Amino acid sequence: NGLVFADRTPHPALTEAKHQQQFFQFRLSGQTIEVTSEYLFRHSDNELLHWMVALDGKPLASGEVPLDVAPQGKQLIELPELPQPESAGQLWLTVRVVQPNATAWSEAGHISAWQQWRLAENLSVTLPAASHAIPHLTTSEMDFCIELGNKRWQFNRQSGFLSQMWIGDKKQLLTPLRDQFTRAPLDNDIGVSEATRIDPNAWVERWKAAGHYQAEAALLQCTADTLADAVLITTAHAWQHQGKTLFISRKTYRIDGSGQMAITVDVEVASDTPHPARIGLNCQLAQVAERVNWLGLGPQENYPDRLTAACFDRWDLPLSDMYTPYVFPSENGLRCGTRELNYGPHQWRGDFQFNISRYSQQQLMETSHRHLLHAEEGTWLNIDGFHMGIGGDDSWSPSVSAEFQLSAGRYHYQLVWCQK
Amino acid sequence: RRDWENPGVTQLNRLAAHPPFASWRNSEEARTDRPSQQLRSLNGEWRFAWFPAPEAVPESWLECDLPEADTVVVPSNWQMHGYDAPIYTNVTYPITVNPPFVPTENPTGCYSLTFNVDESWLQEGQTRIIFDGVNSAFHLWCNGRWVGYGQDSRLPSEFDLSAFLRAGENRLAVMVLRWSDGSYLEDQDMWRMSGIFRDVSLLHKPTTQISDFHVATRFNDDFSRAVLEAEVQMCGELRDYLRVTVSLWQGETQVASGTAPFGGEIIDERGGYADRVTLRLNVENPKLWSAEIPNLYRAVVELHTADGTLIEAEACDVGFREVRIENGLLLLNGKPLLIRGVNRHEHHPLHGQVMDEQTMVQDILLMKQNNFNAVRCSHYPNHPLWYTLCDRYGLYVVDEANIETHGMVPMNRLTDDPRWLPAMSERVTRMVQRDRNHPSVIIWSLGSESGHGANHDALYRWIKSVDPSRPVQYEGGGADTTATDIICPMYARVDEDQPFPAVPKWSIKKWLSLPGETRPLILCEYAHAMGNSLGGFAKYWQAFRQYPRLQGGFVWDWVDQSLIKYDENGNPWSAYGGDFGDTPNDRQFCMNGLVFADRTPHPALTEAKHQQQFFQFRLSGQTIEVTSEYLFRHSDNELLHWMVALDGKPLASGEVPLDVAPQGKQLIELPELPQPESAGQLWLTVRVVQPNATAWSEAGHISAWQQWRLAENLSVTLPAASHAIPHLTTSEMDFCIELGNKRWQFNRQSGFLSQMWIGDKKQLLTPLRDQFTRAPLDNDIGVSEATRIDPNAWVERWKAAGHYQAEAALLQCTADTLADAVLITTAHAWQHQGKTLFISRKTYRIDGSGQMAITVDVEVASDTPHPARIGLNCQLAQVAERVNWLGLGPQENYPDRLTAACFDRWDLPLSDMYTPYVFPSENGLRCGTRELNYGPHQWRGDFQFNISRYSQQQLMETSHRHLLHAEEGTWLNIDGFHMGIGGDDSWSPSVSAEFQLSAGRYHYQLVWCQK
Ligand SMILES: [Mg+2]
Ligand SMILES: [Mg+2]
Ligand code: NA
Ligand code: NA
Ligand code: NA
Ligand code: NA
Repeated sequence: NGLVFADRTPHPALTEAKHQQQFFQFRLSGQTIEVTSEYLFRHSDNELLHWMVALDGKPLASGEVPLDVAPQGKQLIELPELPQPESAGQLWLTVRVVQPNATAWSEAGHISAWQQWRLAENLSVTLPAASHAIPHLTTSEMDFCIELGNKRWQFNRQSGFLSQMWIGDKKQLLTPLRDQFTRAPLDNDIGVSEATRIDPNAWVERWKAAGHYQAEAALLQCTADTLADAVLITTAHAWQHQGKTLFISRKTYRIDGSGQMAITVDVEVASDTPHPARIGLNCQLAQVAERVNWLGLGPQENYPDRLTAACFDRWDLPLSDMYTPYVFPSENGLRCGTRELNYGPHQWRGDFQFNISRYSQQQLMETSHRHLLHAEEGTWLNIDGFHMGIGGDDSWSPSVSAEFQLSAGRYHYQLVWCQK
Repeated sequence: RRDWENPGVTQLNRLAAHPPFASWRNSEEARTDRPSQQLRSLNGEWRFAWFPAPEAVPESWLECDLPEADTVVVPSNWQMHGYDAPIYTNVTYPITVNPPFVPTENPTGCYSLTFNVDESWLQEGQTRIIFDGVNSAFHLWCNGRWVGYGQDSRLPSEFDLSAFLRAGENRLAVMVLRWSDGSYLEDQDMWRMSGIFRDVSLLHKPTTQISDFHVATRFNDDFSRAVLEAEVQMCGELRDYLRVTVSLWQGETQVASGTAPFGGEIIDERGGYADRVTLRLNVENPKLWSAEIPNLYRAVVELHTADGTLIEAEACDVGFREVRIENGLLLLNGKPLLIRGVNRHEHHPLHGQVMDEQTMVQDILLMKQNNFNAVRCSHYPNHPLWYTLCDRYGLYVVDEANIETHGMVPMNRLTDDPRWLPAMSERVTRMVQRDRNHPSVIIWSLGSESGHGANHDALYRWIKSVDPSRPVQYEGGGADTTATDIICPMYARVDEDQPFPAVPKWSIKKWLSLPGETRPLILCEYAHAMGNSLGGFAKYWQAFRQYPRLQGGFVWDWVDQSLIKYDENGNPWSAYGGDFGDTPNDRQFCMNGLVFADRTPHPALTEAKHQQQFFQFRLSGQTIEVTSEYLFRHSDNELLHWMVALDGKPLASGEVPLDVAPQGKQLIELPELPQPESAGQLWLTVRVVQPNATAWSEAGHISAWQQWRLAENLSVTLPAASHAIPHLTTSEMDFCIELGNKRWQFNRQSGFLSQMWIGDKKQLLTPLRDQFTRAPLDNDIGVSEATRIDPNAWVERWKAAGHYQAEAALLQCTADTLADAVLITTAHAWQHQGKTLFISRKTYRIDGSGQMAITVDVEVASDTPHPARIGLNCQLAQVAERVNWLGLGPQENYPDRLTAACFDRWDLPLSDMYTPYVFPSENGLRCGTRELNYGPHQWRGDFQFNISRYSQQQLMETSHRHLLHAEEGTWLNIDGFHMGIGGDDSWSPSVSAEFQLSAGRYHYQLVWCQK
């Protein structure tokens, strides 16, 4: 039940705790920073404020201002004229309180508090770069096949999913890109439930009995259409359990002459089914890259109800840091609020949540101890437009709050898949 | 002598205050409340003359009627006869702030009446005159001789006229002043009027008389036994044969009666009150009074000779009820109250501030019909008949002193001055003296918006001395000062703190628990109902029900203070601040009601009714749990009516007898429902219907309701294969699709659907375009004006960023020919001065069955103030008579105000889709709509919509509702996403974050087809 593993290695949770327990709170108005000290006795005589402003990951201006705040007091730091760039993107302010001297309990340059605001945002008006190449559609009895240069996308007309991709004569997928509405149950998902004594109130059980896990995707529609400069694949599936329709995915795949596959997903969720753990897609890739590089909330693991700690910026990590070694294996390593994910040759754009690792949800849910986990061929990727909360208030009854349940009934997201 | 400019002089020759008298000479008439020959009305035709100042009134008017004088009805406000303007001003005094001085030009009403007095009235006894309310100060003359002077606009002033009258024809002259030193204490947020606006009457009492009486009822721990304690004062000659009998009547039965001579208990070294007597009556198992059950007895107070001769009889209605705070809670008869209340001014659109029985009853019946149990007399004692009606119909009343000094700087400048204690005391003490016997009155209030002065403490204590049986409340100076038994904030929010210096408005939840604090919290004013408002109301009531010491509040307010004016054609319209040439003024801030001035309900009243229900429902399986939020009554006049409907189509209905004890529960098992194979969404609706009529409701009155989604079956079945194929045509400046008689035109320059055809008949008058703005609600505007901008207000944040003059630049408009469809693809950007505000991306996919699927995806800049809406508008050519929709209804419903709304199939004339708010704005929106029908057109999806004969442009360009002219065809606003309306207050942004359009990226889809 700890914030650290038995060896004193921090759980991702310890950073959320640290961030909420900060002794400095901040307010932003215009370009003034209001710093309130929540100390009762000391002055801020070992504290400094580092500020930096970034445009979608690129630093524009940094600066460090000295902190002289009395206990319970306020300080007003007037920031200099920040540079407004022509360039399209989202400006972010990031401030940090940094302890410049060592203490009995901390190293010099220790970070004690941080906070982010969106500053200005400039929306991209300028058009996509010109393409005169045009993808060619092939229509066989049981396959839709798009082709552009060396790039080959293959949609199975029987199942309805993108079954295979080729860059040259290289297989990109080890399983087909399918929809996912389940997750490997967390400890807050299982509760006190056991295979010998069922607790029907626990999330995992609600999902189980509704057939969320054993759901068979039964295709409804799989057509293809050629446009002036693109191929439009249009699919529709229905995951059913014993006569009951639980989810309905309606997608549109738009490959154009620049090389990029635009995906548009629209999901209907039945009001009288337990809210789904996630609404996104999964695939087993073929590549095994070394570095994950993403633009979004990070760097550590973060979920919708646990993400105040995480900062938006450009994060580059080894693949293995994108997996969280919980002794009891579950869904993990998710990073929220992502606008770009880079893995080997692949790149996904848009606005989503993701986790990436060598471990299938199916394995993580079947494996009771983290040491029994075997690294699989390729890289499992989970991209969710939406992911349920993780809870935590307790662990013996459902603790996910209403605002972090996926109750809406209708969800939409859009993903750009390209190569670089 | 300028008594009107002297706060040390608030009356001359005025008789003591006292509870209502009639001086019955027959005890049986007293018991039954029948009219008394000793109580004459002087209401009727009087002579009136207006002057610019009291210096301008001629000496002869005292003895003789003025020839220029007109005949006018009394009671009346001389402004309603148009002698001068009524002034609507909120905080800022209508006069220069210079106490105790008023303008030298002080509009002056000269009322006079010639009336007849019977000889007998002069032979014996005392004949006094009663002015129930004169505004704001007057001198009285009778037959030329000066009688007296009076102030306090809202309490009665009585004068002994015995030595002045003669048998036959007598003449009253009343010189009424508009402004006086009393004005400084009468600064309520309302119309500023004047005259003899309440009832006038004559009262004959014998020389030996009842001068006062107090009724107190105290109880035992479980209310099985009560003691009624009647205290009686006499005036006149004290002799040993004098007695007082007080008798207590349950309808026609006399349950108890006591008889005693004068001479009270010993109270000090000097003896007792020789002229007083106290009677105790034991009452076993007394029928208890509440708003739920207004059980009333009658106390008859008989002054008589020991050997039986009646001198006089007075009487009142008695309601056995105990009010007390214990352990932080307001208890009525040992049970925790939950105040479903409202603030009610005394307003009539025609008669001004003159109240009448019919209006009063309409109001009460309407309040009870909409689940109100309580009323605050904002902000003055009311017409005496108001309290009688509340006693009988059952409402909890907060009786409030006529003191408001909002305009002062600082707000307590007068109330902290000991020189204004004499003036302020009169106003508190004379209220309590008059109204302390009314069971409906449960709480005394020291006034309104007057800061916190030491005069408030002094007066707080005085009440607690004179009347321990009621709590005292007062909001001034922070809602939790030492002059209040109740935390009574105005417009404190549920969750969001508002940390103003000196006087913060904490979140009500947080306010209860502040260090050392234990008082209950009942908001004196909340959910400001100005125009299209009451968003976030369910929030309050979720809190009231969850937190024991959060014991409800009083909505502001009941009825719009709008007045009727006429035009050149002689047609009526609703008027507000400035519409009488009155200036300075505060415009439409006088209209904050749940109902219009003619007592027609705003849509907001239905959200009040729903949240204030006395029945809660939970569902689990096919089992309904009903919980009663009543404290006293069983649900005797209650049955439950349940119906199941699949997308509007009923499939099973039925009713079950409700027998739920107060605060108890009942379980109701549904019959096994027939599960449909058909695809769609099942909906359960329950209603509490009152089969029997009551004093306040008709047969079959619905008092409570609630909806649940049941099982949902999703549509798997694909659309049928249409054999046809739409023909696409490409010219330089047009894309034209064609199928059958149906035809669409897309303009290549603008990027919008520019025109549509069924046959050779046009369908559109302006093109279908995006809309990210609305005609600003009162909440969006706040206190912002053309000459004094409030940059904080939602309208001003929008204006400044350039939302209303956003110019739509085209970035793409292309056409594509599918297998069985034509696909137009459009993209726009809306910009202001280099900055891109929004970006629109659309596909229109017209298939073989004439159906056009519009898909919209908007990007919104994160640093641009959030939008009011994200949707599409167009001007339809069709003017249809009916609107049919599967959605939330039947009434106007918004994102933060739609809990009362029910999902079903709705059908209404087009005029019902417009809400005639006096100050035009966005209105009529329906949310949760899956399907919309209007003539030939049909739209499907999941959207919000408003459909009217008025453009958002006109509604934003027009100040009054009567100046709105219908445009050609029907304007249609279909919204994928719409912002909250708010209304926690109307002077600061009140829309709660979760109802703001802050997602940055939005997606919705419509299908437009013909049926
Ligand atoms: Mg005076
Ligand atoms: Mg005021
Ligand atoms: Na420092
Ligand atoms: Na409560
Ligand atoms: Na007002
Ligand atoms: Na307007």
